[PDB]
Amino acid sequence: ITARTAPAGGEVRHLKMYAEKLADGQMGYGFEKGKASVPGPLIEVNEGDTLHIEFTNTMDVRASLHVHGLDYEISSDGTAMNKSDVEPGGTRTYTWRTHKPGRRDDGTWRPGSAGYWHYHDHVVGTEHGTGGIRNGLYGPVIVRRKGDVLPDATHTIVFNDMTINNRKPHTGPDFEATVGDRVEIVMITHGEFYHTFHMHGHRWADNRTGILTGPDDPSRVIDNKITGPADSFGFQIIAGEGVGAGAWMYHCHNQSHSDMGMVGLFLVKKPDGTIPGY
Amino acid sequence: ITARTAPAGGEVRHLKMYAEKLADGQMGYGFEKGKASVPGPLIEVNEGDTLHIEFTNTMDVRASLHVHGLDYEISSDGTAMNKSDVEPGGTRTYTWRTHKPGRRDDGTWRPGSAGYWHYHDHVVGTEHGTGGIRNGLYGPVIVRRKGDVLPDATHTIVFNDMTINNRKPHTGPDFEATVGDRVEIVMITHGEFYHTFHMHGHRWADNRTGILTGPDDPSRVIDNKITGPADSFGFQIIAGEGVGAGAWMYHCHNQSHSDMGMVGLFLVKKPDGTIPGY
Amino acid sequence: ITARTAPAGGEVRHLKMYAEKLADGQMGYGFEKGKASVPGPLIEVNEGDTLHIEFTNTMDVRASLHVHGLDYEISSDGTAMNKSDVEPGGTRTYTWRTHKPGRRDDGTWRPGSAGYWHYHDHVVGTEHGTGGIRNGLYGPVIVRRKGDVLPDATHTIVFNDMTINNRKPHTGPDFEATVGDRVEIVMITHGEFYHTFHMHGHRWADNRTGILTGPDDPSRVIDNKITGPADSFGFQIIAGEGVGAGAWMYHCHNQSHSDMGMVGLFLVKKPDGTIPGY
Ligand SMILES: [Cu+2]
Ligand SMILES: [Cu+2]
Ligand SMILES: [Cu+2]
Ligand SMILES: [Cu+2]
Ligand SMILES: [Cu+2]
Ligand SMILES: [Cu+2]
Ligand SMILES: [Cu+2]
Ligand SMILES: [Cu+2]
Ligand SMILES: [Cu+2]
Ligand SMILES: [Cu+2]
Ligand SMILES: [Cu+2]
Ligand SMILES: [Cu+2]
Ligand SMILES: [O-]
Ligand SMILES: [O-]
Ligand SMILES: [O-]
Repeated sequence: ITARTAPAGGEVRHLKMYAEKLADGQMGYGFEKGKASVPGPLIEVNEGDTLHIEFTNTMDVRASLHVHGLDYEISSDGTAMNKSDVEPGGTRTYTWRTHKPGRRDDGTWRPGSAGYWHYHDHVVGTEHGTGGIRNGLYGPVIVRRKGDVLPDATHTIVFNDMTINNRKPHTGPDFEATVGDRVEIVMITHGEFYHTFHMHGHRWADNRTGILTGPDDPSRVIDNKITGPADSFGFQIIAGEGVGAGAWMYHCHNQSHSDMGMVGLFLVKKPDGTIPGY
Repeated sequence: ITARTAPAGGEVRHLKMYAEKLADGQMGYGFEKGKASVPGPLIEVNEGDTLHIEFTNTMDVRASLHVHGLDYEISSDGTAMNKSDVEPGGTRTYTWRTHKPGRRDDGTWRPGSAGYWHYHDHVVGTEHGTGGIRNGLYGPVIVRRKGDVLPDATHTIVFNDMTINNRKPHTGPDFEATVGDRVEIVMITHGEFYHTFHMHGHRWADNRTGILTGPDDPSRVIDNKITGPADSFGFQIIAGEGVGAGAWMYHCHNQSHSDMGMVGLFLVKKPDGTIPGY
Repeated sequence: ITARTAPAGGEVRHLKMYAEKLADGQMGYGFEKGKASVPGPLIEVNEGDTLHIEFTNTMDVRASLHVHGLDYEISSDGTAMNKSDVEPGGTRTYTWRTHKPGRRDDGTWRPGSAGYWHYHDHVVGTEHGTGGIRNGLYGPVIVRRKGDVLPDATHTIVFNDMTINNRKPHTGPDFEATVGDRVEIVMITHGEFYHTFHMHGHRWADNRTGILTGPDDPSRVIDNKITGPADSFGFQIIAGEGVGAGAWMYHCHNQSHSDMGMVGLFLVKKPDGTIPGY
């Protein structure tokens, strides 16, 4: 493999993160005060890293940080129950650990942390973060296993209730690549609805990484993936591979939902920068 | 493997296809004028084939042909956007290509086109084909990989909203096999609801082919599969294997939906043609 | 592998089961009169066993026993249609067989019975057991393959409409383990809704067993699984592995559904019996 690939992990990474009410009513995470996004920033680590997140709640309401998939002690699951949210103005230090796979003493095989995970609020609105997740307190987390191929870029599509990334219907987001780019999608669903994520012209493998190890990988290859609240998958595609450049739609294939605007564009450009048609 | 298996692909195939309003209000595809069906005809090819479809719209409205999974350029994705539908009376030539798997130059592994796919309209009713798909403009596409086991017969069950194959509730379809037949099911969902497809007395592997490579295939074996709009999967079973002949129901296991009528019969006969019970 | 593992099967097992109206209006299955439970008792067998269930309906209404996944002749599919339910006061003898995987004469590979399955009523309320299932006529079935790891304990969570195990919202069930226990979960959905089962602090493999065979298993590793009516999966976890003890929430991650009360606790204790927090 002469493509770039992930290194063995085991570093202790530190991070500042803020919850911030946005002028428009929404709430978002950010790494800097006043640079909050919906989705929140992508956090990426290698199997075996440890992440110390110094989380500061700049909001007038309790708020928390709860993560999927990664190892965390109960002090860091970010629930009101476990005395683990953060009161307004407060600052708490969450710790996410990750681990590689390997045999346990009993001879069984321990799964690693690798995957396409995500984080979100667990206290705003309700004791399950329905308000926070609605207002935009979610973001993607990627844990790489030593060897995973690394992309040219990662984009995060989040189906949150009837929106993509908390955007007005029929407003994307759109994305751009050039034919041949290795594009990584992190696809997260939040809210109370079920969806099917469809991408024109492209397909991935329905497994951990969206990529086939080689000729023996039995994983189904799909281009429509059903998805429900707190589901998260990811994949990599070669932009326009086998199909050329174009304005390739992605959308929820639920007919009412795409009709109601859950649609974006994967704009794959010719090397001259043009998109055929469009 | 003394069963029949798919040959290596690489042919160029031509096809005439028609969209047509049916006397009863629906719309269907067909290979011949006046011989249209809902679901539309099955297109089946081998990885590496190329398919040229001379599509002719015999309807008074714009209509298109959009396919999943297969390689196609943006001129053949059948969206209004990409100037790719077909106006009434018009005739466009869509091209779908397919490719085998193999190593890329970066050493990664490119997935092949093989799968259980489908094609449907993308412009009738809405810019997402909500009307076409509701009326019947959908059909199955099978792409086989060299060596795939070939069935004795394929059948197509489509859960389109609260119907099976656009049939009035509580009216099938029913299918027939003799015990021991290798039956292939192609299972497509369309519309705005989510379903679970259940078959009595039979089970398959939740992977690309519904069939386990052999002793090492980790794929889960299931008899109930959740399924959302534009989801498509397929499998093969041995009719009555281990259970003998009978009127074996298949249905959406959603309790309200099977109540409202999404039920059919897999009628597996003894050699004498009789169904125990029934 | 120095953990306990399932033996090769092939025994002929016998069983008495009862359907029982419960004082509070529900219906339950049991192994003894007056000892019925919702969910019903867990039947567990090895690939190759045969199970003869002497089912006795003690209710004023027709009721049946229909099983997923296992081999059964149409005489024992428990549908009104195939004259296979049981009249009030009646006693039928259902038979479920299971088989191991192996090569067929055509050289294809026949799947084994192994899996996380379930049984439920098929005639109470409607011709599809909608009333039976609503009232609690469902229970889990585990078919083990020779070699499967055996757990320290199994627990069954059933999402039946807006309830867990037919319990009043916000009332568990809760379970307890001690850090390090090998806990098996059998997860079944019933009714008319779709769900996502999430579990704090833990993760399993989305395959047949929830466990990775070793370093080549491509199976996604998840902590949130979408689940529809009559869907059934299972897994094992090491209680608090990598995360220590705590009141570990599990719930439907559907924001409205967990809000409405589909929540339980996985109470993982230290040897003290103490739960940090709680
Ligand atoms: Cu939670
Ligand atoms: Cu949707
Ligand atoms: Cu498409
Ligand atoms: Cu969550
Ligand atoms: Cu589309
Ligand atoms: Cu349904
Ligand atoms: Cu069944
Ligand atoms: Cu489509
Ligand atoms: Cu049934
Ligand atoms: Cu739910
Ligand atoms: Cu969680
Ligand atoms: Cu069932
Ligand atoms: O589509
Ligand atoms: O069933
Ligand atoms: O959560």
